[PDB]
Amino acid sequence: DPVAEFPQPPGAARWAEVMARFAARLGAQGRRVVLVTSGGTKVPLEARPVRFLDNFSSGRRGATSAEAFLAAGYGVLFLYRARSAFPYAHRFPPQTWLSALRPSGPALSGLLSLEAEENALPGFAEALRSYQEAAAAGTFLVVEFTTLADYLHLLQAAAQALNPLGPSAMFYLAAAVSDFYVPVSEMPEHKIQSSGGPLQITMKMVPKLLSPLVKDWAPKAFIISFKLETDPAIVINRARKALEIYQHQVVVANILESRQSFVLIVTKDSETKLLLSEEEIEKGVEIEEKIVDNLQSRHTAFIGD
Amino acid sequence: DPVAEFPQPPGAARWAEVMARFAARLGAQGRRVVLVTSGGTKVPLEARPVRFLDNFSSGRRGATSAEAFLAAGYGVLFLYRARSAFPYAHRFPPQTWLSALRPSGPALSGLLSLEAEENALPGFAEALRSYQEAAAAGTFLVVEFTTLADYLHLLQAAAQALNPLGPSAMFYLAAAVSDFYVPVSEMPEHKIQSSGGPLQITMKMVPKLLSPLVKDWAPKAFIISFKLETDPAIVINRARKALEIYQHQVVVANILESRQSFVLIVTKDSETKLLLSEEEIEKGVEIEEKIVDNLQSRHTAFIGD
Ligand SMILES: Nc1ncnc2c1ncn2[C@@H]1O[C@H](COP(=O)(O)OP(=O)(O)NP(=O)(O)O)[C@@H](O)[C@H]1O
Ligand SMILES: Nc1ncnc2c1ncn2[C@@H]1O[C@H](COP(=O)(O)OP(=O)(O)NP(=O)(O)O)[C@@H](O)[C@H]1O
Ligand SMILES: CC(C)(COP(=O)(O)O)[C@@H](O)C(=O)NCCCC(=O)O
Ligand SMILES: CC(C)(COP(=O)(O)O)[C@@H](O)C(=O)NCCCC(=O)O
Ligand SMILES: [Mg+2]
Ligand SMILES: [Mg+2]
Repeated sequence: DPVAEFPQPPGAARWAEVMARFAARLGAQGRRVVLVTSGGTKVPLEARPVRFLDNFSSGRRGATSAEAFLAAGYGVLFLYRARSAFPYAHRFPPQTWLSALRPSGPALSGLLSLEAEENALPGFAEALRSYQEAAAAGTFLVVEFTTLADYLHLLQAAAQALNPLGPSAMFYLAAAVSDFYVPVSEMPEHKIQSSGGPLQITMKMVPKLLSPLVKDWAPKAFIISFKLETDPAIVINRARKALEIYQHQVVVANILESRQSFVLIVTKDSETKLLLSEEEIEKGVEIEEKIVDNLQSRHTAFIGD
Repeated sequence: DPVAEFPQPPGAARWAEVMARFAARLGAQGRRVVLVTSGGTKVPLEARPVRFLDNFSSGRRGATSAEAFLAAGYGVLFLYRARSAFPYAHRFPPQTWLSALRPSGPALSGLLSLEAEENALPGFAEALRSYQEAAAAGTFLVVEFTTLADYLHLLQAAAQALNPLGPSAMFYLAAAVSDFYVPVSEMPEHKIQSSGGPLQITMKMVPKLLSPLVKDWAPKAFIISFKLETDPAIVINRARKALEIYQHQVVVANILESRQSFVLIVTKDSETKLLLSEEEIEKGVEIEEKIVDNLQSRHTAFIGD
């Protein structure tokens, strides 16, 4: 009903079924399942679009969280912005592997052999192994989106898939979702002309689907949202107001500039600081391992009670 | 002067020098040099930005053109949107190589060995080889941008670097450049609130720097622009008007929906259709090889006359 005015992504019915099969198989083994949403959505201004209003998100938080959930034993349904950061691969950009990998001869017997200095691709072998172990166990399903429209439909299909697991399902909503849009009927047909003067656009508020998600689509699930602010004077109050309005369990609050090194875990009655050490930034650890460790422990208590 | 109101990207002075050294070394060997710009720019709406107005461009046209220019003997200065399509690598996304590559043992003597089914990564060895040959010859310099501000400053620094080569330099301007912006003084300081009603924004026209580029920064260079339209009734007229206004040599015209299979090469007095065959889409060829073949031949005639 609120999602009906947005066009469906290609293959939406096929995706919904694939997601339903994934979750039902993992629930049958007794495993917990998390929907990790990651990256930003965009919205068009024209019917044949050449420009988009895009919410900022590299996808690092989501990708790194998916890795940490996989290592903790969860099944992961990874709903992500196409081309944003991908689990295990995101530490090895194109120029790194293009210059490090070298063929060790021509391909013989249908097999290509490659070599690299280990110190040029640190952790590369462990990345390939982790990804391949998850694919083989069937614990990692990837679903791409691009537009706000694609995201809203796929999020509704994922919630339908996870609703049968009751409290064993977790939603980890890290995606940066467009707050404004132009409805299909008010868009010009063709490219906007820059010689036609300043661009004056009014964009309507996107309906906040966290209400129906929590109340109707997945009412028994353990639901975690993120709250992004730029102003440190107001972030706590804004995170608490989110819980009051939407009635879900936890908010992970963060400030744009410090987001890689600090989050605040906010509930209705408490706040917990998670700050990365001097002795932890050296020994390799990422903030997402500490988030996931706090959340899995909370999820255990939620399932048991 | 028109670029002064935009902030400089980090290391702008270091980049300008690196670019100047690249071009001077290639000109000393007698080689032609092309600036390929690729990907889209974005502009912020807030001083601490969480959202951006982004012009659409995958970077495929630019990446594929850089490959074809390298194979034709040019030196290539590749000014590109960070994370958009990268030469040689763009045919092998993360999930393709994550599942295909496997370690053949632990790393011994500091060397990591890997293998893959050749049919899972077709062309992979030839990609590594081409990239490594260009790095070794010093014919390929990569320069990243993200914002409109970063792009405008780096484009001016590249033009300064290529100006000493006179007619042996080519500009191939495929980047999708923001047409509107919000000046530093009219931006709100903090994240815009979605509960505050519809978003109403007026954005000023970005000044068209193709005029000073052609008239002042690189007046002897062979300059090729792109013209993107969505409406096939008007594209030819718009491409001709661009040449009349900016006074450069060639426009590569294209329609959004058919851009992978068709361009029109437009000059002041002629148009040339470049359409990819049935017998060419099978035998592998891309439209950018046919573009580059038409352009290099034109560049020869421009240098000689
Ligand atoms: N502000 C700018 N400075 C430098 N180059 C630009 C700028 N804007 C566009 N370009 C380049 O100019 C060429 C034309 O882009 P295009 O968007 O088709 O036309 P336009 O001149 O921007 N007018 P419009 O159709 O209103 O967008 C392309 O090669 C772009 O890379
Ligand atoms: N329209 C939506 N539908 C579903 N989830 C959303 C939507 N908008 C935001 N979210 C999620 O809601 C949480 C809050 O996002 P955030 O941008 O901090 O607050 P907001 O509710 O959008 N209000 P504001 O601060 O004005 O943007 C995040 O987990 C987002 O993924
Ligand atoms: C800041 C963000 C996007 C993580 O950043 P990144 O994807 O790791 O660059 C994250 O932690 C978060 O706060 N997500 C909710 C964003 C809210 C919105 O604008 O919809
Ligand atoms: C359409 C485009 C961006 C190539 O697309 P893609 O980067 O290959 O997805 C190209 O051929 C082109 O026409 N570039 C000029 C775009 C003009 C603008 O919006 O600034
Ligand atoms: Mg928001
Ligand atoms: Mg334009």
